[PDB]
Amino acid sequence: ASPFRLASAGEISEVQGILRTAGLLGPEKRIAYLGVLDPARGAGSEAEDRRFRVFIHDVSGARPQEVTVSVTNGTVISAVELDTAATGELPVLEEEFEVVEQLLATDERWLKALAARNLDVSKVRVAPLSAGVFEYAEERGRRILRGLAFVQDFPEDSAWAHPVDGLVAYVDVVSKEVTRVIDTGVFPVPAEHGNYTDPELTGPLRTTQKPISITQPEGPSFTVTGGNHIEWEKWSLDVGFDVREGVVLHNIAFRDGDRLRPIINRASIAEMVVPYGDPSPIRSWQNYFDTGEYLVGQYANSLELGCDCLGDITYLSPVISDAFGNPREIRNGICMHEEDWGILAKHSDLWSGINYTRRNRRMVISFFTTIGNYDYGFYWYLYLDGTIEFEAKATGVVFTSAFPEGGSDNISQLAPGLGAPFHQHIFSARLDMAIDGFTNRVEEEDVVRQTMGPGNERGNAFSRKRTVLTRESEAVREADARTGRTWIISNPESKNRLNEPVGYKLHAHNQPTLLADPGSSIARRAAFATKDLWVTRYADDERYPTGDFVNQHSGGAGLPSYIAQDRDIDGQDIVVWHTFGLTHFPRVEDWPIMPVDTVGFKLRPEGFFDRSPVLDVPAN
Amino acid sequence: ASPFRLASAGEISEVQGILRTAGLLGPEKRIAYLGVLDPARGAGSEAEDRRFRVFIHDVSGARPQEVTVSVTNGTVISAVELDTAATGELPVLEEEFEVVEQLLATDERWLKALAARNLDVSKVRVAPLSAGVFEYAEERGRRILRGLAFVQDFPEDSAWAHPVDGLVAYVDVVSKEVTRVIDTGVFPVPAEHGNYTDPELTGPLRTTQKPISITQPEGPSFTVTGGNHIEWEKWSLDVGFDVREGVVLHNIAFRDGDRLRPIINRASIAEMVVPYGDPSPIRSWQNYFDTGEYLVGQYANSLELGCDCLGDITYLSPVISDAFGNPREIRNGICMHEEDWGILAKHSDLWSGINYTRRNRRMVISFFTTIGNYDYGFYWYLYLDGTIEFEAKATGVVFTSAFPEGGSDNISQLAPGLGAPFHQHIFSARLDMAIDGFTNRVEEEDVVRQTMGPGNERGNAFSRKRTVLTRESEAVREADARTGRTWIISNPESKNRLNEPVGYKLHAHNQPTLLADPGSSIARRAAFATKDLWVTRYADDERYPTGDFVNQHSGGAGLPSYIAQDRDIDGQDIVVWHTFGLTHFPRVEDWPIMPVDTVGFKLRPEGFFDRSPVLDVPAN
Ligand SMILES: O=CCc1ccccc1
Ligand SMILES: O=CCc1ccccc1
Ligand SMILES: [Cu+2]
Ligand SMILES: [Cu+2]
Ligand code: NA
Ligand code: NA
Repeated sequence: ASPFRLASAGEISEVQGILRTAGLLGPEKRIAYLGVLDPARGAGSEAEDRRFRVFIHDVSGARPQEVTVSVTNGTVISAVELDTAATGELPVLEEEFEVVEQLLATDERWLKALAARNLDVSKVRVAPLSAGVFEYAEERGRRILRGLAFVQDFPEDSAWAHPVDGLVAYVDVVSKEVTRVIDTGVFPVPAEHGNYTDPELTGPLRTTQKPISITQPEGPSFTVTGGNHIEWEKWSLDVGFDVREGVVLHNIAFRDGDRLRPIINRASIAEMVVPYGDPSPIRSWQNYFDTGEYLVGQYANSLELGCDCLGDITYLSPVISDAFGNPREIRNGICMHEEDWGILAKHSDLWSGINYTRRNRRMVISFFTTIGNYDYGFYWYLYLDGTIEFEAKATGVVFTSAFPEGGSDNISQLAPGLGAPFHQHIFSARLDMAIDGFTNRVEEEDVVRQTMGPGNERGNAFSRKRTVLTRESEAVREADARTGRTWIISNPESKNRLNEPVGYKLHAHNQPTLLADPGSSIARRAAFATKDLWVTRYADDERYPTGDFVNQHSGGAGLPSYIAQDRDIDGQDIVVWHTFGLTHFPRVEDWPIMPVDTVGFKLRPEGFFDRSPVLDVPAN
Repeated sequence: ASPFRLASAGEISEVQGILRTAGLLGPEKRIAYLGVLDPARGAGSEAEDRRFRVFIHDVSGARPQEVTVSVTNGTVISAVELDTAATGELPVLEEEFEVVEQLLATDERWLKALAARNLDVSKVRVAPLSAGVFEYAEERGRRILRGLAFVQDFPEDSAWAHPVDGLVAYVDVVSKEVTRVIDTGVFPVPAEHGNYTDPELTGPLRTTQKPISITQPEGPSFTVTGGNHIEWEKWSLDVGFDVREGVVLHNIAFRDGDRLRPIINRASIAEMVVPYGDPSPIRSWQNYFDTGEYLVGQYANSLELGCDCLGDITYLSPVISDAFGNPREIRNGICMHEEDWGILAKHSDLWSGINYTRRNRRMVISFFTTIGNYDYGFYWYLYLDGTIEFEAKATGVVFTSAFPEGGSDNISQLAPGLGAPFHQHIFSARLDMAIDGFTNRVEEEDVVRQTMGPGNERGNAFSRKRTVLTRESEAVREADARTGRTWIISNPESKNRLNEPVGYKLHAHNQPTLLADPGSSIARRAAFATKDLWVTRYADDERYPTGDFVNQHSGGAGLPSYIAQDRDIDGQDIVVWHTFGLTHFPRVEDWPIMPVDTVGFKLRPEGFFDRSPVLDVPAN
């Protein structure tokens, strides 16, 4: 009966029925996004209203619509036509992936470029890449994809090893028109294959690895009820799934004694952007918002027992809508399991004679998505001791180019003739906090160094300082690894037994933020990425750090516009937005398939409990 | 037959026999350190000479000696008397732990302080704390310990919950004399107990945790030969053990094809210091060099199957010398096992139709040491993909004090009346590199941001810059998280197939370095801790970043004196010294026993291989 339950196939079908009857799902309509809306603040009525938000695209040139539907009442609640030149285009459709290649295959300019390189059109794959917003006035209000070409020598060939450099095309995917073909020069197509399953490349497979068996002879320690409600080692939460964001965590709480204490109301990765650092006009426009433009949840993989998730796995199979409103199951799309995590606490005491050891464990909730060449695993971890951690695992195939003869300052050489442009992978975590309830505040904590002198005669003292962020206009913060900077989210109205406000400390990895020039298109469209930490006052419609319609939006929406309201955040319902990412200078070892690299953040209790919360863990 | 084999009990016994016969092990002598010496550079003779270094203390006031012995030839090679006022005192002896408490228990000044607090002398434990070097001229050349008192209410009581603040004493442990008793005022002894095994404190133990079984039905994938030689998934190395440093890794190499490629010649944690940040004269002198003053390897725990190390565990039981030269086995002192480590690489390709997933694993080598209230686990990890990682796990009981009425800028309150002074845990890793051999160099790599303009019209480009460190005087480097700073160790004479020098990249955690005032005693004695990275030219006698005799040494020895030689390090036999640590502001959740916190570093291949080295890993 939970309002945070996953969408069902029947709910999807009812939504389609409602849209159809209203005249909103004609044969030229496509659903570009469908997702359930969270309950509004003040769900204490239990007047459950399951509401869905829908973005409806029109393949015939008519204006798209944003529609809110109530499956509970069977009505359309609102339906607005969108001026996409103003508010941005709808996310890319899966069915548009193929359209770029097919439109180019008949264009005489495209064929002339390929013929000059002696490339058979039937072998040339064209990547469907989001356009961004640059200097081409004719693209305003048109639905544009850009195309970069890769040669497949045979149908099982990895095309990424054969980029066609010096060539790019722009396609209006609604009017079905090739607006520009730009050929800046011929580059050799790199010839080596990158087929990581070819025995000629792998050599004989290792015969030395022996199996690691992980079993739980009595079953797992967590329980799932109502489909998506988890109880594990005093943790309680609901696992949601949204086609744009992927796995979403709701109602994260910890049972401390007889009392259920909230910690986080909603946690998600609300955006992720991959900006490229190559100034070549072939690629200098290239910035993919995997979450906002492509929707990472709709590309979630089906996870295989023993290969993707090892041990005693409980799966969730979330349901999403296809372009026509039909329900589709992502079978085994979410893995859940607990893992041993080494030593939790240990002490051998010289004076009492007591030897004490306890083991740690963590609950893992994860999914894996594939968007073109990239593959990303999203991992949420809950530990016995109250720690919450997020980890992104980046793998797949790096995006390639030619390596220019005579080298490059912005591209790594991976193989003869083959390059990999520098780029970043930048994530935005949206943490709707509820530390013991909704009256929360954020403090910036810095280490303080002290000078030798009176009161510090031996020059050993050091301290810390905490600065309360009181208004949104001062709540845009930068990392400072040197001063050990962290941020504490506390509840000034909830004190622990020492009469200090309860809190959680955010520990960042302090990786570089957005490197692009502050005057660039990408710095305006991904403004969230230029700073490590933002705090806003909660509001229903402030969901994404980039705004609702990221595709071809000209910039400024999202966080910079929210914080301009300068709302009070000192002991209020607040949301923490944390930017974190990887700066990727590709190495030879990343080729022809990338070993996983990771980045993340974590939150640890900071006087939330009255003492260690793991005193009641038994010996193994 | 390996010269890197662990010391045997027979070797220890022969060393004792040799010292005895030479007149160097009389009844008033104590062995304060005994360890095998690594082979000198140029072991290509195989003229194996097992040599041992010994520090010999004299409990009667005679000068201690440093002695080098050859078990291979059965002779004393050299024996030097030490002027400890000049070169420093010998490390603390285990048998001196009890002496501080016993000398104080008869001192009238100590008894007067305790009587004023109504404390029964028989209940008062006195921690044996290293003295450092401060303003007390009478301590120069005397062997001093300082004492801080803790009350045990009964023999199984945790004394740490009952610190006796405002009282400290200094003891000359050779002449058996209490030199000073300082009573700065009475503080209430905190009354709450901290007995983490008391049911009244733990409550009923959890009954919800279900077992995780980790087995290897076919055995582990690694092999151990010659006692301590490891072969695992193309890795090769020898596991050494030294009573001062603990686990030492020798000859780390990777089998790439038919060729054994060196990477690291010797890896160890060569020093670790815990400076305290409380300016109270009771504690402002407090800085423990766990490695240099106490010798962390001699306090290694015996690790229990199922509790400390879980899975298919292979143990090493290293042998050390007791104070009289007898061999003592540390049973099950080192755990070795492989662990599953999630996804190694994954891609589902839209164009080839190939779905690819491989799992990662890591080889774990670990030990756990206990020095007083602190417990530390040292973990070395080898991954399938060439990554080497170190992780320190800090746990145990925090060092306590009274919490002053009216608060403190330098102490955290843990319980009513009970405080925990701020401190750091700072480690020094000594990495004797051998990237494809001994001609190595270090480059500092920074991200470079570029301005929008000609050649970068869209303002998206970014780059990187590498600076070669050519002489020791420029090879003292600071972290810069903001510019993504890392360090690359390469071999300019060994190129990969793209004609670039092979290399490994050091990724630091960029935590704060030593916070103390640069003019402080601790900043001079732990100079290594003030900077993140040092590079020296290799030399046999340059083993520790603090010098050979850390106890009561007045400062300057070690790294600052080494680098003053300003030797060439551009393509030479070099050693990387990396400083890393935790800055610990204790939280309520750290009490009464600390959940593990971690810090570390890692090294990843940087064009060392000609492509991903894990293409030959099979599917699970
Ligand atoms: O992440 C988006 C870049 C991309 C998208 C689709 C195919 C290839 C590359
Ligand atoms: O790490 C050394 C501090 C210490 C040493 C021995 C007993 C208690 C505390
Ligand atoms: Cu990347
Ligand atoms: Cu600590
Ligand atoms: Na909130
Ligand atoms: Na070296």
